[PDB]
Amino acid sequence: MAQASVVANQLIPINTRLTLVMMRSEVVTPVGIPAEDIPALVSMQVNRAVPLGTTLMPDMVKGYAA
Repeated sequence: MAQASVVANQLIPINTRLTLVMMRSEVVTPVGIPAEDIPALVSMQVNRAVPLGTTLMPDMVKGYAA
């Protein structure tokens, strides 16, 4: 496994706009949103509560298409 995904660095409450301290990069399985996309995720809103350590998936971010 070499692809890193975006993983929640703290609990992200439902409907929170993402900030840089909320997102770390980690190689996890299954793969989620590419770690490379963390720039493009700032200020985007999550549509569900994301617990600490959870992989951010495409379907959890409102407006994410990439």
